[PDB]
Amino acid sequence: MGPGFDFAQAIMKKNTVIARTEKGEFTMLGVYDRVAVIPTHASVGEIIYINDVETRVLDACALRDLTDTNLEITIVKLDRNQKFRDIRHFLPRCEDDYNDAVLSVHTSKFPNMYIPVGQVTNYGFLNLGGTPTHRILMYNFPTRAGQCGGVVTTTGKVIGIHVGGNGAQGFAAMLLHSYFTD
Ligand SMILES: NS(=O)(=O)c1ccc2ncsc2c1
Repeated sequence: MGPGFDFAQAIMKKNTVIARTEKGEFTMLGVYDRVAVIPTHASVGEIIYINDVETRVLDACALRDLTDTNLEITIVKLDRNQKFRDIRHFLPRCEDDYNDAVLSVHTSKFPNMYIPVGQVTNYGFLNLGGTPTHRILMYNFPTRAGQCGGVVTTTGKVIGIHVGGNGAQGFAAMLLHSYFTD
């Protein structure tokens, strides 16, 4: 309906797939080549399903910062026969706050779902299901089950992936350009 949903849609239509692990279905964001991200609580193994295709996991890394604290991002390299459109130029380089964010989800249940979550705060520390976690973004939408992996964008930037909620707020792990240098 506006430039926010326009950018969100462009990212969803080319750079997402439906990942399925032993812990169910997830919005998975493809970043470049065969490299994608998913919440660490997805518990990626040796094998994953991508758009309902048995796919070997060539590598999987659950990111932590240099304080040895969880970031709740798992970077996955997929044994896929096709490369993602490279979107690393849409990743912010620094931790920051944002206005007018959209949280975008695509599953079998929730296809083509776009939520205007509004103002985003650099929240920082969060105790996420008992795990100390850093670089958390917070927004004031009562998000729900099946929205995890959801992509958070602003007009111009892909800023994080949805990793949880407390019924009043939602929380995203930051995506930083430095995570995907090669
Ligand atoms: N993205 S936008 O805000 O410029 C916009 C608004 C209304 C509209 N109606 C049809 S196409 C279209 C685009």
